[PDB]
Amino acid sequence: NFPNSTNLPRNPSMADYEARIFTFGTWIYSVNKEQLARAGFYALGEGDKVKCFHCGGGLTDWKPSEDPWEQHAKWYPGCKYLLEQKGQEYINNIHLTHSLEECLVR
Amino acid sequence: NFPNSTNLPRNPSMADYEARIFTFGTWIYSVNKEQLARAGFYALGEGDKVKCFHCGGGLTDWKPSEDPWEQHAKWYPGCKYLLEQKGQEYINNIHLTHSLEECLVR
Ligand SMILES: C[C@H](N)c1nc(C(=O)N2CCC[C@H]2C(=O)N[C@@H](Cc2c[nH]c3ccccc23)C(=O)O)co1
Ligand SMILES: C[C@H](N)c1nc(C(=O)N2CCC[C@H]2C(=O)N[C@@H](Cc2c[nH]c3ccccc23)C(=O)O)co1
Ligand SMILES: [Zn+2]
Ligand SMILES: [Zn+2]
Repeated sequence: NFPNSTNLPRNPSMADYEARIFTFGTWIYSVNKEQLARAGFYALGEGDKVKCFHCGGGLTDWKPSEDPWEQHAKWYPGCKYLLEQKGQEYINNIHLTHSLEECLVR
Repeated sequence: NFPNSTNLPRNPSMADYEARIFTFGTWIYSVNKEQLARAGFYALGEGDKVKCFHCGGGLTDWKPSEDPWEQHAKWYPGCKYLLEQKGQEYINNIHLTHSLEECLVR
């Protein structure tokens, strides 16, 4: 499935913070589930797999120091929800940061 | 001379837009002198040498598509005047952009 770059959430039932927060249950993984819900993610129930209610993008293997919003932007730049909560400034900063990181190592 | 990263302009007499704009005279160079004055620069009177009234930083060899604020940030990141007119968001964007550029080529 391709990313929903529409202004309409792909998964309306997970549009409310609360709704998302509930899908987690006892969260044992490194990243805070509150942060995840705010960043728009709800849990799938297998490993640390989360999915954005709006663009539908998914992430896993959440490392210690890895940020929800940061990753959200990194992998689902077209997500409108992301755009609504952070604005393009933030988003570009993150994309420049990531690309520069990949370059520094290269 | 080192860059003035103080909140007090190094050259108070050039603190007013008008004051700066006047130092140019007939400007023949590529970059717009209005843009330059806004970015805080006043002309020295030799080639396209300009200097920030606040941090005192200087630039020359103004190329066709080269921006005052962009360059100001590139070479005088510590300038408080710069910080006051653009905010850190903008400034980081520019620094990430420049560094990533230097990396892409490398
Ligand atoms: C933040 C973390 N380090 C991180 N995760 C990811 C990440 O999952 N990505 C990057 C874009 C693609 C995705 C990924 O590989 N998923 C795999 C496996 C998978 C199948 N169903 C789901 C549902 C939810 C998450 C993953 C997943 C795929 O084939 O779709 C990048 O950084
Ligand atoms: C925007 C343009 N491409 C550009 N200019 C510059 C630029 O001048 N720099 C970068 C930081 C240092 C400065 C520079 O080299 N000046 C020379 C020559 C010089 C002597 N007196 C003055 C007064 C005003 C400007 C230059 C200058 C130096 O030794 O101080 C970078 O990009
Ligand atoms: Zn999303
Ligand atoms: Zn300055």
